[PDB]
Amino acid sequence: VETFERNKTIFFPGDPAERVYFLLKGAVKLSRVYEAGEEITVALLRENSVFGVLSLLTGNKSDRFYHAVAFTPVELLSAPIEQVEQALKENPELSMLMLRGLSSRILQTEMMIETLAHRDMGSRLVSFLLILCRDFGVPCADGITIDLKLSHQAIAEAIGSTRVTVTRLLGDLREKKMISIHKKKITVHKPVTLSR
DNA sequence: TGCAAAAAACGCATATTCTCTATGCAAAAAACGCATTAATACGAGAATTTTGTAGCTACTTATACAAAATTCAGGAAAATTTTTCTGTATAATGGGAGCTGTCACGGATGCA
Repeated sequence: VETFERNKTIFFPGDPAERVYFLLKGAVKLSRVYEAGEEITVALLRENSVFGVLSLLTGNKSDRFYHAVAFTPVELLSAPIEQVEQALKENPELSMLMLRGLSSRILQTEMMIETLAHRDMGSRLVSFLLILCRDFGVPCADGITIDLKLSHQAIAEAIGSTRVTVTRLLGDLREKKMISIHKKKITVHKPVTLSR
């Protein structure tokens, strides 16, 4: 079942990602692209949604122009336009799910979309951490734990910080012990805290 | 089977007369004018007022030292398999396997 780790290349320029990526699990992201570039988690998929997104544009040869990779050993299918094909033509069985797919990944980002559009990025970080680091693990070191080990330059890549939102922002959070270098727990003791 | 010929029909004498072509009536449409009212637009007033421009200020980042806390490449033991070397003590005493049906040529020797 289609199952992808980090440090990869999943979409490309031009992809045929039509026949389903069919993402089932990750805790992770659609990096996108286009020309100016920014292959950013310009969407996401954790466990519980599914691709089939620009794969369902003009379809198997649209102008499919993204590129994504994980940090999770993503989980995602072993079939072609069949399980979807049911889902597409023969009914709304997983047709509503097809629509849901967009409303479960595009619209998922849509929320982060009206929120990533803020001045300081710390907000986007706190939001992101409010949903993920908190929930699907236990708020360990100093509170709503980073729910994994990543990097302090994570922000430096997530949003593309320039060794600036790093040590400075970290500094602030080091001052309010809402951080934990150890196993990258880095976090407020309480979810509401930085969520204000 | 030639007509001469008669009576009734079928053709030159008008009543009838009745579709017929022909003007004045009349009734209600219509449209034109008296026109009235109201509404569509001009005049003034000062009110909001957004945009356009300056300086201050907060965020954001350009950059210069380097061993962060972690990755990796050899170095040198084992660990087990495998490899090479050395050794095991009655008697044992000359080796099989086809060539024998090709025609013709060119030296090269042996053999009296």
